[PDB]
Amino acid sequence: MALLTPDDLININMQLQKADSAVQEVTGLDIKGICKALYGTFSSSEKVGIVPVTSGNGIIGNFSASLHAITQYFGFDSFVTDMPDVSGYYEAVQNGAEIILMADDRTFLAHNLKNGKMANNQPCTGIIYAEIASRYLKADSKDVLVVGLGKVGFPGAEHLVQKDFRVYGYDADETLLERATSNLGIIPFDPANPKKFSIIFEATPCANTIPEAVLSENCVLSTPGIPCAISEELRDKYEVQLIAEPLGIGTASMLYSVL
Ligand SMILES: NC(=O)c1ccc[n+]([C@@H]2O[C@H](COP(=O)([O-])OP(=O)(O)OC[C@H]3O[C@@H](n4cnc5c(N)ncnc54)[C@H](O)[C@@H]3O)[C@@H](O)[C@H]2O)c1
Ligand SMILES: NCCCC[C@H](N)C(=O)NCCCC[C@H](N)C(=O)O
Ligand SMILES: [Mg+2]
Ligand code: NA
Repeated sequence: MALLTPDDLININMQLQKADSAVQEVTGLDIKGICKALYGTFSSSEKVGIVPVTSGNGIIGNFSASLHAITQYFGFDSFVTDMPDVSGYYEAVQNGAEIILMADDRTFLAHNLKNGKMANNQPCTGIIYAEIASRYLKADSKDVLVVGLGKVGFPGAEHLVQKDFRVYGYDADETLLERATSNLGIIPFDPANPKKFSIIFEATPCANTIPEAVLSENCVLSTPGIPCAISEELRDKYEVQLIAEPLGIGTASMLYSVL
């Protein structure tokens, strides 16, 4: 239901440069490094076919151009097919793609035809954004607050629990908070009894989901969420270190995961 617009993807190369610097500042690693920690993998110029898809709301302005940019940035031999849909898929396989990258309104996937691995953008994004959050060099705690427990949030929290962090979760939807607590063992967080975190992961499609009362100074807020989870004011007031970028960090996570 929450979908990228062309405006979100303006100057994707700067957005990506900027997010990569923030990731380096927070964790000591660039995005490649994070991906190598998660998956053990690295790029070797694998050939990536990017197929536009016209189903649902259709082709999104700047979407495949941005994927072309992203993939090039990380050292893949990528290209965008002239035809969309099934015809484009055929064009890609025939033009030697080893990994297919394509999306409809519900699923963005990467499929590596050589080894059979396939990634879904939603867990891949939650996993990398959570990993990045957790690796905050100067956090001084293994307490992590996770706001948003849907298709992106839940796998991030799960990753974090598997990584032996002490995870506190909140979702405005009590059903999703309940499922996360009874399937993962996270501690349910209460906005009425807040404590401060130096590590925060947000995966929501809503503004101002991070209360002032949970922010410590210099804390990290890692969020795939659109629009921004915290106001500029609160972000300046606590010099929060923001990692937020619309497509490329999740895309890298999908790609490095199928290698
Ligand atoms: N930057 C990227 O690369 C990237 C990749 C994937 C998704 N996204 C974005 O991530 C966001 C989340 O995606 P999703 O698929 O998990 O959505 P989802 O609907 O599956 O989950 C969103 C969750 O946030 C909860 N929520 C809404 N307002 C809240 C509030 N104030 N407090 C706590 N919880 C609240 C909802 O109850 C819901 O459970 C969307 O904005 C989507 O566009 C970004
Ligand atoms: N950046 C958020 C995560 C990636 C998926 C994103 N939610 C999204 O907008 N998905 C829809 C993508 C549709 C792509 C369209 N069929 C196209 O090929 O241009
Ligand atoms: Mg991203
Ligand atoms: Na948000």
